[PDB]
Order: sequence, then C-alpha cells, then structure tokens
Amino acid sequence: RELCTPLRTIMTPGPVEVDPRVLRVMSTPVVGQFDPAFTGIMNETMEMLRELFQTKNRWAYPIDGTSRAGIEAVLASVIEPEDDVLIPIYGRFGYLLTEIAERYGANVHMLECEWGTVFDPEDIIREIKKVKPKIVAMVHGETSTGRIHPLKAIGEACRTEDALFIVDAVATIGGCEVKVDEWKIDAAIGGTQKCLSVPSGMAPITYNERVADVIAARNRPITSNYFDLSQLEDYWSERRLNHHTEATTMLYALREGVRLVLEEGLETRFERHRHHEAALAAGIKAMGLRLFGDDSCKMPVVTCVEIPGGIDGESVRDMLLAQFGIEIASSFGPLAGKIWRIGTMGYSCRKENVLFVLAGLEAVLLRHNAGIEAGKALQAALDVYEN
Amino acid sequence: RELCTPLRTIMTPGPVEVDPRVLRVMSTPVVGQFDPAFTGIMNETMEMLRELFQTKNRWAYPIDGTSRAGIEAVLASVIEPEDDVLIPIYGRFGYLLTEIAERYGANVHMLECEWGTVFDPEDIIREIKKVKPKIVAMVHGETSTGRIHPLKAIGEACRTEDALFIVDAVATIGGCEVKVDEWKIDAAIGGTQKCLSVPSGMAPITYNERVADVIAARNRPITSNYFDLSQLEDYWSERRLNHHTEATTMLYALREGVRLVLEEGLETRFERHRHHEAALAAGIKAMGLRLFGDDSCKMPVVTCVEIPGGIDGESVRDMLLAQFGIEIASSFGPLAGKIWRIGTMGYSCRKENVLFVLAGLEAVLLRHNAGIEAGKALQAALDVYEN
Ligand SMILES: *Cc1c(COP(=O)(O)O)cnc(C)c1O
Ligand SMILES: *Cc1c(COP(=O)(O)O)cnc(C)c1O
Repeated sequence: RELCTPLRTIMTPGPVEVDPRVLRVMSTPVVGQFDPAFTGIMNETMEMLRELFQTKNRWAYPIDGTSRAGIEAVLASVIEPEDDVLIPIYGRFGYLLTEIAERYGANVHMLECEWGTVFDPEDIIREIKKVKPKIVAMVHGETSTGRIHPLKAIGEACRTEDALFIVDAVATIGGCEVKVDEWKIDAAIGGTQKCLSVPSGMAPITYNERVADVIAARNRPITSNYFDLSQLEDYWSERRLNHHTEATTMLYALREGVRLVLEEGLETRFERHRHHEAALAAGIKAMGLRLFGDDSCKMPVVTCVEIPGGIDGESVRDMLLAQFGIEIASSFGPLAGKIWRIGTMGYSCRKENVLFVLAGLEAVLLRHNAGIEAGKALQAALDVYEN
Repeated sequence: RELCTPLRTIMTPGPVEVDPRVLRVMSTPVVGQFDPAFTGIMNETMEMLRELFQTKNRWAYPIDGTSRAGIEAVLASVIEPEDDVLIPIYGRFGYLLTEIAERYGANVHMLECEWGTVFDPEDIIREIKKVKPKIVAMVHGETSTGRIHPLKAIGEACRTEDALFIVDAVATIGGCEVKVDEWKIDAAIGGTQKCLSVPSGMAPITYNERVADVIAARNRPITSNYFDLSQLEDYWSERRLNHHTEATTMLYALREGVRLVLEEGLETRFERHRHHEAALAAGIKAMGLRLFGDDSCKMPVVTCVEIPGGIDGESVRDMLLAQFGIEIASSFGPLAGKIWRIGTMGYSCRKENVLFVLAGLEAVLLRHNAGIEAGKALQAALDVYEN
C-alpha cells in the first residue's frame, strides 16, 4: 500500500514530466522558513527569476498556489472596485482573467477573436487609447487554441497611456521568449509545471516599480490576505514578515528547476523547443494529419492536431494512455472533439518523447482505421533528427 | 551549484521534519490531473482524510495553498458581506481569522482573552445566543500561546443556534484529538507541515452538508476564483471540472503522510505525542526552567519555556541553530522575549530529538551563564523513557 504509479510519457500542455535532477532533490530533508539556509535559497531563487523573466525588477518571487493563484494574487493586488480592466481574449485563459477581474469588482472591457487566431495589436492599442484602462490583462500563450500573441507594441502602448500591462506567461515561460523589460510588461506570472518542468503548485511572478507603487497604496485592503502582495513583498525581503509558511520542498524544486533552465541557456533552450516542434510537425504531416489554426502565430510548445472525420478522439486518447502510457490532451469547450493538443514542454520536449508519441499515435489511429500510410511519420521525424 | 542544505534537528511548532518515507516518495515521476492513476490517488486520499478528521463527511480533500489559503477558501465560500461572524480569539491565529472574515465583508464580533489562557465555553455559548452569528470561527490549538481550546460544548451550541462552526485545526490535526463529527464541527481545516510531517503547501479541509448547501447557494459568487469550494467540489468528484492543475508531487506527499498516520493509529499517535511531551517536560523542569501559561489547557505538541531574566532569548536560539543545527521558535508580538516555543510534532516528536534538544539547550544556556545544573535535564528525560 505504499504509493505505486505507472511511468508515463507525458505529451500534454501540462503538467509535464519533471527532470530527474529536480525529482531527486525533493527527497532532501526540510529546513524552516526562517533558517538562514532557507533565506539563502530564497535570495538565489529571486536572482534566477530575474534572469528567467529577462528583467531587472526588484520583485521576482514565487507564490504558493497554482499558476492561477499567482494570476489572482497580482490582479487582486492592483484591482479596486470599478477600475477599468481591458482584456483581449482569443482563448480559454482570457476568460479566466475576466472571471478574476470581475470577481474583484473591476469594470471589464473585453475584445474577442476567433479561436485559432490572434489580434492585430493595433486593434488592442486603439481600444487602450479609447477606454484608458488602469490595467490591460492578457495571456501571452493560450494553450487552449495553441496560439502565442505578439506583446511588444501592446506593452509600449500601455506604458505611453499609463496602463499596467499584466501578462499570464504560464505556458511560455522557460519555453518561448518572454522579455518583461523589452516588451514593457509591468507584471508577469509564470507557472512551474509547463516549460519549467517543476511540479505543479507554485507560481513565479515579477513586477516593476509601477506595479509596486499601486500595491503600496493598499487605504483599502487587498481582498485576499493570502494573495496580498504588500505582505508577500515583506515575506520576500529583509523584514521576513511571517505571512505564511513558504512551501519548503516546492521552493527546493523551483530553485533546481530554474537553475537547470539557466544552465541550458535561454536562447539555446528556446531553439531546442523549436527543434522538437519541427520534428513533431514533420511526423504529424507525414502521417497525413492536418494542424489546426493560424500557422503564423502557432505557439512553439503546443501542437494542435485535427481529429479526422469519423474517428473518436477520446477513444484515441484513452487507448494511447491505457496501452502506451502516452498522455496527450483533448479539448473541452469550443474545440472539443476537433483537435488533440500535443505539448512539447520542458523535460517532455525531447527526441525520445517526440518519437514515442508519433509511434503511439500512429499505432492507435491505424487501430481506429484512420487513413494513414504506416511508417512514414517516424521516418520524417528521424530525418529532422539526423539532418 | 546543486542544492546543498544542512541536516537540521527541527523542534519548532512548524514546519517540522518530514518522515523519510514521505521524502523518498517525492522523487516519483509525476502523472497528470486527468490520468486514472491520479484520480485513484485523489479518491483514496479523500477516504483517508475522512478518517484523519474522524468524520463521515462526503467533503474531505486538500486545497493547494498553505494552511491559511485553506482557511481563507472555507471562509470566502461561506461569507457574504454583512454576515455576522463570531470569533473568540485567545492567540495570534484568532486575528488571522478576523482579518480574513473582515476582508470578505463580514461584520466581525470578536471576544478576546488573555494570551496563555482560554475561554470558559459558557462565555462563548452566551455570545453565540446573543449575537446569533451565521458563523463561528475558531482556532483549536494556538501555537502562538501554546493553549488548546475545548471545542465540543461550543459546536453543540452552534448546531442548536444554527451557526456554522469553522475550526482552524492546523496545528492539532494528526497530533491531538480532533473529532469533527463528535464535536459538531461544520468545517475543519488542517495543514500539512505540523503534526502530519508533510511538506508545507497544502491544506486538507473537510465540511458537512450544512456547509455544502451554503456553498451551493452561491447568487453572489465567492470572490476568490481559486478558493471557490463550489468549483473545487466539481474538481474533487465524478465530473472532473478543470478548475486548477492539482499539485502532483504535493498530493503524493499528502497521500503518503496520511497513510503513515493511519498505520500508526490515531489514538496510538496521540498517546505517542503525549509520551514525548512528558519526557521534554521533565527535562525542561530538571534543568530549572519554568513553563509559560495555563497548565489546564496546555497544547500537548508545543511547550512554552520561559526565558530567564538577563538571557537574550534570540542569542540562545541563534546559537542552538548555528552550532547544533537545532531549531526552536522565538515569539514575536506580545510574547516576544518572554518564551521559546519547543514543538514536538509528527516525525520531530521522537525520543532522539527530544534528547538532543535538551542537550543542546542545556549547553547553550550554560554558555550564556546559565544558572542551571548539569546532566539533570537528560537523566530526567531518560527516566521517563525508561519507565
Ligand atoms: C502555523 C499555523 C498556521 C499557519 O499556516 P501556514 O501553513 O503558515 O499558512 C495557521 N493556523 C495555525 C493555528 C497555526 O499554528
Ligand atoms: C495552464 C494555464 C494557466 C493556469 O494554470 P494552473 O497551474 O492549472 O492554475 C493559465 N494560463 C495558461 C495559458 C495556461 O496554460
């Protein structure tokens, strides 16, 4: 009755596999929040998060919940009843931002486009100019539709218009370029279990003086005590204000998981994600499958494969897991039954996984009488791995 | 540049040392939230939490957050602006409950007594009858003061007056008796890094149909999306609502930590916490030191030792740490400089740690001069272990 779990090959958009070097560190005996060993770990983790987010911000630190708690914590700390919040939505995660904003009493201005595509930044900028929102909140990369949004012009427009540009980089941080200072992002929130390959359940964040200034003004309480950044900043600085018992093991794992990213090198790691995305694409293509969505804003780290006429996609996903231990994602909501989503993130983004997922998917589709030519998919991925 | 950390002897009231069986399991490769392997771990964890809390409640499951995010999610889900909430406060964590409740728009009625004592339940029950609150929120064991509060008479009055009795059992669960059905507790929240000896960063909760019907009536939604128990209940049952990525590794750890408590036996485990408490106590006494606080309501898992006049309590704590790797807690706020708090919780509650903490504290107190005698401390703890 000790735990017994299968070894999966995980090719969803998250949570993804964790590097063995992060796994092994989690068996390390704990130290307390106020132990000098712990404060040294905290401090180094903040420095690594500044390089990771490509920022000089004084404020780069983790919060103890999932990705969404991190997003909630930022938005809660900068929204007051009736502030205008502009939110451009092109996928499922844009609606989470609106749910959060509205819950904290914001007047929410939304824009929407066709799932599968992205906005012209110009349409967002014009709306910024028109409404003069306090906050523009946006998803960098929507795993629901597989698109990644250009953010630089939008950031520069928030800064000229004196808006705070708040970004959910949960699915992109550690996998796709995210440049907080260059794109004039005012606060960014990441997550651990996607491209960083750290166990789910912590949310690294960063924000600049413009965001901190607004937080310091809070005059009326931030509604969530646990998500109060004015007390979280006292935690993550010399005061060591006893706000909550930071998560010991999870901090050890984040520390290691970010060290590994920086060892790889950011640009090298980005280019490495694109390389495996290319091998996957060529296999899927040779297999006779089509990709969903606008190919010019394709998120590098998620691939959206169209489910063919007359095949049950749930049945394919379930056989893949039950027979091969291979996990990919369906869609629930507007794209339900239209696509599978194959993630290539973090430790899961490697040659052995890309090859196993194509072999797996080919075998399961031939079993469901998909019209494929057997053997083409793997040859096309191996061609990219050799070349 | 890999993590390197000292091995501490942790004798604070949290976070404490983790059983090695829980540690080794955190190196297991992750599976996803929607993988049957993970739903199987979910379901067994919920059964075990029913036993841990001594309840039949359908609702017993962790939320991803420190203990006080657990507390916040329960209070958020049950409080609408202007609800009356009675909070009897006898230590520091009583004020966190009032903070959270006020922030959610409650009209808070507080009672406050002297730190180091508890209420006569008849005074509380009289305020219940008078205020007729929707909710009574209370701490079971205040580690800040070392007092544990009787709960049964209070829960019985809450049930007859049709108030919800919501209990912070964070410091007591798995260490001291908690009987949620018997004491007519409507909602209880635990934490992991205390008597459970699970890495901090999750909060096991339980609640009954009285609590669940108020959550279902939510008309005005709960302000926190992440702490929305109404969505968290669809997460932790048949429909598998995608509310958040459960924290994979922290769930492994909770599962194993609760399994170990249940293998020990709740009553055996509570008696084992008493045994070590008694040995620590005879050691502290024979050392010529005094305990703070009302002996009739002493929390079994914390022991508050009076700092003798002319001894810098911080200097003593720092030296124990720096030389012996032994960690004890100071107090901040009203008890600052009056007491050290020595925790005997979970895996830290063991004869080796009890012996080492007395040996270390004896040598340090002698170094600070130190009107104590000898090997009296150890012989007296050894006498109790021998009997
Ligand atoms: C220590 C403690 C807490 C703290 O919980 P965190 O995991 O630090 O959020 C809350 N309530 C009580 C009684 C405590 O002793
Ligand atoms: C997965 C995801 C989130 C939130 O993730 P959780 O860790 O499950 O709370 C937010 N934004 C994007 C784009 C995501 O993919």
